[PDB]
Amino acid sequence: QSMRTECNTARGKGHMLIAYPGDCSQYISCDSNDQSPQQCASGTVFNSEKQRCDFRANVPSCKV
Repeated sequence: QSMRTECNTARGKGHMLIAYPGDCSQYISCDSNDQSPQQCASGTVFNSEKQRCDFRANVPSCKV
């Protein structure tokens, strides 16, 4: 309608696209072939160094 290509210098506010949710993690189910049951309970009784860090590629970080 009316040429408004002059005072269009206020078009620099397109940095508000952080609304993206966190429901895009449906690819962490590779455990089927990436089973990483990190349950190394290596706790030498001569150096109490229990490295039991449950890191199962199918379970949430359960470091023990």
